[PDB]
Amino acid sequence: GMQKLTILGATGSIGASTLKVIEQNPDKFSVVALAADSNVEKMQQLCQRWQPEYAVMANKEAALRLKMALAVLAPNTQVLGGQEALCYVATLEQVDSVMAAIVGAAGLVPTMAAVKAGKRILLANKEALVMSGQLFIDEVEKSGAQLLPVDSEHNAIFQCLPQTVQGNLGRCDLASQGVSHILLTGSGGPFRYTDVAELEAVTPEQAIAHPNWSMGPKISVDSATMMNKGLEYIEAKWLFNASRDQLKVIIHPQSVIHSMVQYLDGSVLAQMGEPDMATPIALTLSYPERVKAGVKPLDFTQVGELTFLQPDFERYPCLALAIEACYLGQHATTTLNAANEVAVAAFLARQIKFTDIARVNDSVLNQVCKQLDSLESLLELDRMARTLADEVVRERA
Amino acid sequence: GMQKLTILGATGSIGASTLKVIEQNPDKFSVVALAADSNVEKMQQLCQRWQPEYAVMANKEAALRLKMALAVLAPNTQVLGGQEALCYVATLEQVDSVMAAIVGAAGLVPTMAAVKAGKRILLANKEALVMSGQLFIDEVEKSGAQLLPVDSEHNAIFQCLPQTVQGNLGRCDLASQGVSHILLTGSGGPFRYTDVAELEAVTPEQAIAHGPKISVDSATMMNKGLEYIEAKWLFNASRDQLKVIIHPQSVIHSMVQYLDGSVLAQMGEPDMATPIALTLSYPERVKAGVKPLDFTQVGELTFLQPDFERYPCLALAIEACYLGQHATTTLNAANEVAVAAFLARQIKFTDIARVNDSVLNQVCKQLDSLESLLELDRMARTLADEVVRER
Ligand SMILES: [Mn+2]
Ligand SMILES: [Mn+2]
Repeated sequence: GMQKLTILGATGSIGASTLKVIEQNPDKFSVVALAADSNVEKMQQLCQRWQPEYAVMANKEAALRLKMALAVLAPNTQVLGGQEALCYVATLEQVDSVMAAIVGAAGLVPTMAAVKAGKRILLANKEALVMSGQLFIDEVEKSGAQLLPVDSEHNAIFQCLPQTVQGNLGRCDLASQGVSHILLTGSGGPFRYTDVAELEAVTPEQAIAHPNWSMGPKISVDSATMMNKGLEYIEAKWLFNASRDQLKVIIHPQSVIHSMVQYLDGSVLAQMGEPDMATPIALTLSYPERVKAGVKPLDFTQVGELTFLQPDFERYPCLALAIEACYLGQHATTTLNAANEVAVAAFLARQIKFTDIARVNDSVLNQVCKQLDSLESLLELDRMARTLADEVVRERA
Repeated sequence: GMQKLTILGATGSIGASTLKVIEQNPDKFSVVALAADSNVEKMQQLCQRWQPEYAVMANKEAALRLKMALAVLAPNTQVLGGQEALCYVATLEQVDSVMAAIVGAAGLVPTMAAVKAGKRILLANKEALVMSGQLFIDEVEKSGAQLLPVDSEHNAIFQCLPQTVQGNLGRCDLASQGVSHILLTGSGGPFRYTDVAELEAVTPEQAIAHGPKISVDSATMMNKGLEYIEAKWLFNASRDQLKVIIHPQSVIHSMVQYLDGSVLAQMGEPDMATPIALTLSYPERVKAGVKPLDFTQVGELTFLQPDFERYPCLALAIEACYLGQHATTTLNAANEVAVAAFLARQIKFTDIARVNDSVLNQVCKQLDSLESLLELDRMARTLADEVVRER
C-alpha cells in the first residue's frame, strides 16, 4: 500500500534524488513532510510542487518567512520551526519511512527520534553511526525500527548480502549465513598512484580534483586521505555487525563496483551502477521490492577497464587510524571525526600541509584515550576534541 | 539433515569438483551412488575412496569389469549396469539430490527420471534444456523437483537474482520482481580480437587450448548460444530480458540488471566447486575448498558488445532459441556434425555456421517427446552430413 514519507534535509542533493524517485512512482509514495535548514526559496518551491501536510525549517526565522510564503502557494501546508518540530515530523503516526538526510551533528536528535518511534530509517547521516553506533543499534532493537542505508557503499553491501542478513542489520550473524567477509571499496583518491614522498607538498587545489560529479571540499579531502573510507568502515561495522575478521578495504579506482561480499564457498557478489544516488535511495524506499528510479541501465560498452589496488598505510594513515578507532568504540570514533574536521579546515586554510592532517588526528586521538553514553556526552566530547585539535594546529603552523 | 547424493557422471571434472565439496563437508553430505559410462579405472579408484552403496556403469561390459575389480577394492559396493540402473540410482528413495552430469543425449532419460521422482537436480547436462526445455520445465512443476543449475554462468545469474525468483525457476516473473536484464557473459574465445576476414583460414590447432568439440564451440560462441537457450528456460526470459556481454577475463561469471539501475555480478576463482557447492547447499552456504578471490591477481576487467559477423553461431542460437525446441534441437544436432567436419579438415572454420544455417532453414521451412526429439536429432545430423561432403 501507499508509503508515507518525511524527508529530513529536503533541499540538498540526497533530497532531490529522493524526490526524483518519488516522482517516478506516484502511486507508491507520498510526501507527508519536508524539512530543511534555512533555504526558504528552495523550500517554498518544493512545497509548491509537493504540497506537503508539513514543512519544517530548523531555523525559526526561516520558518516565519516560509510560513508567510506558503499561506497562498501551499495553503494546506502547516509550517513549523526548530529542532522540536524536526522530531515532530520524524515521529508522526502516519509516516512509514523517514529519509534521514540532515548532515552533521544537527541530524542526530531528529534521526534518533525517528528511531525511537520505530520508523523505517533511510539513513543518510554519517554521524549517527560514526559518533554513536552502539547507541543507535540499541535503540533500533528496542523500537523495531528498520535501518536501510543510503550511502552508496553500504547500500551495495546490503544488496550483496542474503536476505536473512538484510533483515537483521545491527545484529547480524555473518558467519552463520555464509559470509566470510565484506569488501568495502573506494577509489583511492587523487593520490592513488602518487609517490608518498610527494604528499608533504600537496595543495588543496590538487587534493580537490575529483570526478565530474562534485563533492563538498571537506569530503573531497577525506577521499584524498581515505578518511572517508575509514568513516564508512566504522559505519559498516555497526550496520553489519562485523568482527575484525569480517570487514576489508579494497581500492577500485573507477568506482563502477560499489562494494562486494565474499561468501564461504568462494562466491563473490558485487553491486555496480551508474553514479546516481537515486539507485541506492530507490531500494531504501522500495525494499524488498524494486522500483523505477529514473537512472539509466549501466552500459558495459562505456565502462572502461575495472582494476583493483592494494591500499597501504604509508599512503593512507588516516585509514589505519579509523580502523583502529573503530574497534576502540564511540569515544574514539567521536574523537577522530571531530579532530579530522579541524585538520581538514586547517589544511584548506593553508595553515598546515596535507600530510599534517593525519598527525593532528593521531595526537588528538591519543590524548583522549589516555584519559553511560548519550548524544550530549558525545557532543561534549566532540567539542573537547575540536579544542585539542585547534591547539595542535597552532603547533604544526 | 544429512544429505544423500547420487552422482551421475562421476569420472569427469564436474564429478571431481562435486566430490571435493563433499570431502570438505563430511558432516552434511553422503554419497549413496556413483555412476559413469565406461571409465572403469577411474571408477574403481573413486569407489575405493568412497565405498558407495551403489556404483553404476552405463556400459554393461564396463559394469562387469568394475564388479570384478570392486570385489577387492570395495566389497560392500553393489555394481550395476545399463541405462535402467542409472534411473534406478537417480530415483532411490533415500536420495535427496542428484548431480546430473552425464553429458550428451545419453543423460536425458536418467536426468528425467530424477525429475519425475521429485529430487533436487543439480543440473549439469546441457541437452535437457537445449533439446527439450519445455518438457523438462513441465515435468519439474508436476513433481516439485527443485532445479539448481551447475553451469558457471547460470549459477552466477541465480545468485544475482532475488530469492522469490530463485525459488521459481522455469516459471519466474522477472519484470514483476524488478529484473530488466540478465547479462550472460563469456570470454569471446580465441578469436575475439581477430579480424573477421581471417576466420575463413582458421585451423583446428588455432581453435584449441586449455575438450575438442567444446573448445571449438567456445571459438564460435555456439557454446554461449547453447547457454543462452538454457538461460531462457531456467529464467523464463524473453529475448529482450536476456543479453550477451563479452568479458574476456572471465572473473565476472554473469550479471543481473535491475529496474532501479542496480547491477549484481557474481565473481570468483575459476573452480566449479563454488557453483556446485551452492547447488548442494542452497539456501545455505558451505566450504568448497576454493580460496577467496585474490584481487591482487585479477588484472583489468573489460567488456565488449559481441559482433554477430564474428559469431554467427550465436545469432543462430539466439534466433533458434525463440523459434522453439524443434529449432534448438536441430541447431545442436547440426553443429556436432559441422564441428567434427571442421576437425576432420573437410571444412573451413567459417563453414561451421553455414552448415548450421542451411540445416536449420530446411527443417524450419516446415505433441513433443524425448524420442520425437532424438529422431529429429538424427534427421538433423543426416541433413548436416549431406551438406558437408558437398563442400
Ligand atoms: Mn562513498
Ligand atoms: Mn561456459
